[PDB]
Amino acid sequence: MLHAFTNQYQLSKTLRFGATLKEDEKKCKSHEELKGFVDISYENMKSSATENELVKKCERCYSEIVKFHNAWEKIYYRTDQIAVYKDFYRQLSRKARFDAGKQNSQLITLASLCGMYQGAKLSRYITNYWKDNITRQKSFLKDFSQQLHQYTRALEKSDKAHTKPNLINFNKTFMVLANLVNEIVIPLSNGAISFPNISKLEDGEESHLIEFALNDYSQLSELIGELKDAIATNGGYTPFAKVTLNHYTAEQKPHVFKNDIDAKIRELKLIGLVETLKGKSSEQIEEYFSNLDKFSTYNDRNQSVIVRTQCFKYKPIPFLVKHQLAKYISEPNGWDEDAVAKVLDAVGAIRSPAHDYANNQEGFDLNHYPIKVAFDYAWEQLANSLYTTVTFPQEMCEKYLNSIYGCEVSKEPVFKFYADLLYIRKNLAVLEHKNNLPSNQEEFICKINNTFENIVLPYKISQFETYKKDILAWINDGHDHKKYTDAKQQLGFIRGGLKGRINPYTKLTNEFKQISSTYGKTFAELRDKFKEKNEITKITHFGIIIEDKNRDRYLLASELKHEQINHVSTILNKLDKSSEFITYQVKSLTSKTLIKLIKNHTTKKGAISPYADFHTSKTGFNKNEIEKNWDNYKREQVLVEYVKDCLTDSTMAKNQNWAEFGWNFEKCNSYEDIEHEIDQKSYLLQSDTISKQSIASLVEGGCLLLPIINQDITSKERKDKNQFSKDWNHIFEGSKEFRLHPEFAVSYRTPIEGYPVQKRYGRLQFVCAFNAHIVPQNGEFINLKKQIENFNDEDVQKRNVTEFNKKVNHALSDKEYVVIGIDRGLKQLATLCVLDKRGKILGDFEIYKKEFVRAEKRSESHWEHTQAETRHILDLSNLRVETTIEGKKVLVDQSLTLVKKNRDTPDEEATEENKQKIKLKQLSYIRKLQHKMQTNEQDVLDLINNEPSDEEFKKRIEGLISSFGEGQKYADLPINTMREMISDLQGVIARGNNQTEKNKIIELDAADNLKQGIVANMIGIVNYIFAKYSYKAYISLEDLSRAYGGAKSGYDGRYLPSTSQDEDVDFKEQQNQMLAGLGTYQFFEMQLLKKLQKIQSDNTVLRFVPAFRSADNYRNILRLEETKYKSKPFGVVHFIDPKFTSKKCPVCSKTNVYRDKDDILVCKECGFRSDSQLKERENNIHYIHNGDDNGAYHIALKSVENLIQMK
RNA sequence: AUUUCUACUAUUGUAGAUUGGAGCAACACCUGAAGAAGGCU
RNA sequence: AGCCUUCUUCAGGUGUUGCUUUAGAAAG
DNA sequence: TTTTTTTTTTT
DNA sequence: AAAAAAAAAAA
Ligand SMILES: [Mg+2]
Ligand SMILES: [Mg+2]
Ligand SMILES: [Zn+2]
Repeated sequence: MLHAFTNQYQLSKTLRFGATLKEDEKKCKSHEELKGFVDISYENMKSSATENELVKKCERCYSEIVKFHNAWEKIYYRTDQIAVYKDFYRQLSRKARFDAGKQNSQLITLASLCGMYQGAKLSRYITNYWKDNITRQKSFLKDFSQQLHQYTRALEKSDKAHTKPNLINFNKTFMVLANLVNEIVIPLSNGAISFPNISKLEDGEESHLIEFALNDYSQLSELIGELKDAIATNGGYTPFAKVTLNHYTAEQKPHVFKNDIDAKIRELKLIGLVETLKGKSSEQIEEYFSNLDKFSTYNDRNQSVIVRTQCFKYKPIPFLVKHQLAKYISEPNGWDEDAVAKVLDAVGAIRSPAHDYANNQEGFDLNHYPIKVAFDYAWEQLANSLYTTVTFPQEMCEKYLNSIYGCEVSKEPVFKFYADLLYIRKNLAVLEHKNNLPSNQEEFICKINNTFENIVLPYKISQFETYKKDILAWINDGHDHKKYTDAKQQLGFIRGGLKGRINPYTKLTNEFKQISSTYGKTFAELRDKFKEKNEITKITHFGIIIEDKNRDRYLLASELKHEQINHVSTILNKLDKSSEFITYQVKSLTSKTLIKLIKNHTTKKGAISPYADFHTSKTGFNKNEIEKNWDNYKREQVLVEYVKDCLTDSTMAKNQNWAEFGWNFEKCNSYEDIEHEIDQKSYLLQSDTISKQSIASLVEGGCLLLPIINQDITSKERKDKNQFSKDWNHIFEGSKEFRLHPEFAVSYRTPIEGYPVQKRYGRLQFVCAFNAHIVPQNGEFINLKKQIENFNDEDVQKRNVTEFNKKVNHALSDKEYVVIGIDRGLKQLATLCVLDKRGKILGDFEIYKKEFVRAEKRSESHWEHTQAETRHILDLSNLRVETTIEGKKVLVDQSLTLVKKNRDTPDEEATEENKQKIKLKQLSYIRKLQHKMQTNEQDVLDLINNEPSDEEFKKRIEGLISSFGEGQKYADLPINTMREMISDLQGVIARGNNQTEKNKIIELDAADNLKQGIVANMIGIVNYIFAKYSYKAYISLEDLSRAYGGAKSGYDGRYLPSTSQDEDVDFKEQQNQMLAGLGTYQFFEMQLLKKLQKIQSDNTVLRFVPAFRSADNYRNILRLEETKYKSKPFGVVHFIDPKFTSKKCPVCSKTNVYRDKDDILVCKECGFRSDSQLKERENNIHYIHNGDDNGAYHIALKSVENLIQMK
């Protein structure tokens, strides 16, 4: 029943909030009762916030780091000179894996640590820890120095720009090196490592340690931090802090990913490759790769993806993961690290058949090279040889191409046409050589003429003849250079897409998409989980949430820096139960913590376990069967009862009061049941109180007080209107259903120059990115990791979709549901028709409009809504859901109200239309102009020569830019925007032709934000209509996956193939490319399906489509069968075949119809016309007004008719 | 005016949408280079 | 010797379509 | 039952 | 109507 529509999946959600107070006069003041401390903390945070320059900076930082490393390497073992603070000693005892003991001094000299722990002196653990850090940072110094010297010699010679390393690996190698160096430098500069025994005079023999004890390490710290902040700033946001609200997580160690690393290495079959390839030299590994059968190894799915990759295209292993990986796999296997590094450097060594034939023609073989490499060489050199003598192995190339295609390639009309076009291009290039004209141009003119008159086309190209006439007219008579250049460019576009199109080669390239994607995926995951080893400090701050009497909420976070004192303790000791400010913490527990408590207990003779409080006296603990046999020992009942006893009756359970979580392990007969109970129940929002004097003492001690701000929690009247603010106020009810994750990150965005302080981009914006979790409390819920496991397997995903829509169809079978069909297009971006379950068209939708009403008291100005129309089948293009001032949710047509030409002009009239597809049309025109600025810059600059009028400027654009493809041609061209762009380009070129300034103009504007925002309006409409029918509905969509024919690109005139010609061609993306990147079909699908899986009803999440992550999780699903029409059920959403939805009569169901010039549907076999809307018909067929209405009606009707038979 | 996006208003704002961080793969063009082939003077 | 076109490769930038990983306490 | 054409759109 | 042609479904 209705419980089939509740959510059983755990969901993560990021709720970003502002952390900077806007101080305008048109912004309501908030956070007033701690405003002085907020200002103090903001001044404190503002102080410590921010390829040739980057690498000069990297060289200086590298030299300073090497100097520090060489000096520190001779001093770390000097226990008679080094001392540590007490809190730094406690953190060291955690990090170096020894027991701190009891210390009665505030400054603990390492000479005083003569006590023996587990067979070694206490200071020997510290010295061994520093030696291990020195070794690790020495390795990463070598690794970073290699890349730095490579990229330096690349920049210092102009001839070596092809030798630059990958920038991502350069940045990440420096980040690891910076972490390892900072591990020593930050305590040294903080004073946590000091040299107290130095005041005595030993300058004649101890000058090195005296010099090192004073170096002002804050300078090296600042340089490292500056480079770190430069690297970490992506998208305008720089990471600032990582704050935790659970203080048991503040001293977190890096997570160990050894099982995932081993599994990924096992998937790569990397160990077998190193075994077969070690002992070989570099030329011997090259010979091994040369002797492979490329085609059979490429199609053998049981090979390494590394080997399968190297036999289509050369792809080296990335630098950082290769150096981490060789060191990881060498020492366990008994191998030398240099030998395995030599093996990994030789994988993907790029080799050129043209170069190899140039140097030595004997022993040459095209079978030595990858398929794409040898194909490119053979194809290009065979195409040239049809008209001239070319130094290349002709018979070998012919055999190679014939073996791929199964026919004689040099006789194929496609290859012959390619060779003809290439010969024409060559002779034109001879005639165009302005530096050196030929002395006898008639030879090349006659060559071009004879080549054009002898071309046999392999297929029909309608515009080839006019290109031929333009080129021939310019070379013979010289009429018009513009049409000649356009024809030459279009023949270049024709020639470019001609290569490989004689289906086997397309199949191989489509396979390489998946193969190289798997290769990159696995190496990126391995790189990410190797970097975690050196992520020593993960939590930077410990914080609490503070609330005052006005419900303004703050974050008070203390930095966990190495000092004399404990910071977690200095906050926790200032909380009372009788003070004036409310405080919140997260008290929680996970199975992730439980496994770390279980597996890391030590039961040896001399050791003192950090986890001895968790472990009781029951018999279930066996260290050998926990370390070596965990997956088999965890299914024993003795371990289950031991873990239950540890969770119920241990010292940790009684000190931390785990009885407050309300666990019940009586029905838990497994370890996984215990995990599920802990994950479902272990959350509390712990409320204490703090005083203003305590906050005052903490803020001058270095704590940061940040306000938590969004638009409607800091407004005058503070009703929650966004879903984020409703979620935010739902967290502080303390329920387990909706949780606050204890860990979150703080970032900042520096202001953009040219923006006022009144707008957010002229302001230093701090952002707190809180994470919320939806954990279902009603039964067996499904966690995030299980979801990731299911999304990676397509068969499990198919089974899950099948069972989900089985429950869905059972729930709705006997109810009076409706079917909502949505058509998609360009004239109407979406059209919506609701059908009764017997097929009757439903709908008397009230369509509203807005007027802004100025009030006498100016703060009381508001919008008023009046009903404008009544519509049955809805064009969703210009509609949006609005809440009126009375609180009623209505449908408003945004196009019925005019907007103002200039913003913030209250006394001006509104005169401009507000159609939403015109926005997409204008952005497409802007992107087309930018593309032509990149490729045809002089043709773009010629549009504004003699200061043309708007009409002449329009007709000059039409010879350069193609039309949008819907409506009248060039109907809404953004003339004033485009002319300003061309003027700015002309200004930049006149000021010295700087490339960065040009890139700020000619690079394509992103289309995703605009069409996401436009789609979101229609998604809100569909959610409103779905809620209107009490969620008893099915949604019917077209399966727009197949392209029936070709298209032309929106950027060039370039041909786009069909799905029959290239199996990976999608109709939605072909339509996207035709519109120069402004198609909204897939955005509509993805946003609708993401809306339908997390629908809110005021406290509860309702799920209507199955769980999915990627686009291949709702695509690639089973089809419903034994039905009238083909359909793919995805929950309540059905994807029907789009065939004969627009070309069908609503009355007689015949397909001999046509759409009139006004998009009126006319039937040629029964006289039906959509213009006769006053003649009432059965099933409200007279509601259909267009061909889009007809398409939406038939989209709904196919799903209606197969839902009748299906249930 | 915004956590942010889209459309607005000038209402100490309004309406809808909103899961963030780091990346990987293919394609398009631009910029900096290299190798090869053929051609011109 | 100077230069041109063509093909391929390397690095980056910007777009377009996709796909992963990460997001609660680690002693042999 | 075979076969061709069907989602998009304009001049 | 067209338009470098596959699987679904009209005749
Ligand atoms: Mg449609
Ligand atoms: Mg349509
Ligand atoms: Zn009819």
